[PDB]
Amino acid sequence: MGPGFDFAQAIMKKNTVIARTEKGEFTMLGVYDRVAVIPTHASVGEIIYINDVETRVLDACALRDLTDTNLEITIVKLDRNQKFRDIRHFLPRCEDDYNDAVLSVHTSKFPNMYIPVGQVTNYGFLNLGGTPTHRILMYNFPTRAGQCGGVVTTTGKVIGIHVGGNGAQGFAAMLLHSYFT
Repeated sequence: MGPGFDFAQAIMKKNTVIARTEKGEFTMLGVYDRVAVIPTHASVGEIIYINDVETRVLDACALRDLTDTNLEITIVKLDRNQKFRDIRHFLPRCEDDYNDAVLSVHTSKFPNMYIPVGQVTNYGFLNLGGTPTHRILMYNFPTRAGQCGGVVTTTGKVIGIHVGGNGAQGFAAMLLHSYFT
């Protein structure tokens, strides 16, 4: 509809796959080379399905901050014959608040879905499904099951991936440039 949706669509069309684990179907953001991210609660194993194709996982790292607190991001290196467009230059360097964000989802359940979630707060600490979690972003949108792994963007930045909600608010894990140096 406008330049928020334009940037969101450009990321979705080139930098997303559908990932399936034993815990469900997720939007999966490709960041560079064969490296992608998914919420830690997906429980990535040795094998993952990528666009319904059996794929070996070459490496998987569940990120935690230096206080040993969950960040809810798993970095996955996929045994794929093709690289992602390098989008590391769209990642923020620091924790921040944002205006005018879009949440974009692509799954068998929600194809080509784009949600204008609006203002995004640096929320920080969240007890997510019982698990103390840091670097959470919050938006005042009633996000539903099937949105996990959804990409959060502003015009020109890729700022996080959707990891849950409480029926009134949605929560994303921050993406930072330093995760992918």
